[PDB]
Amino acid sequence: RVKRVWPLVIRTVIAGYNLYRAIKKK
Repeated sequence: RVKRVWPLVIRTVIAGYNLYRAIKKK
């Protein structure tokens, strides 16, 4: 598998829909 593709791209989707939405959905 890949080790690092998008450094900032993902950080946006993750920091915008994976920082609270994802966490809370543990």
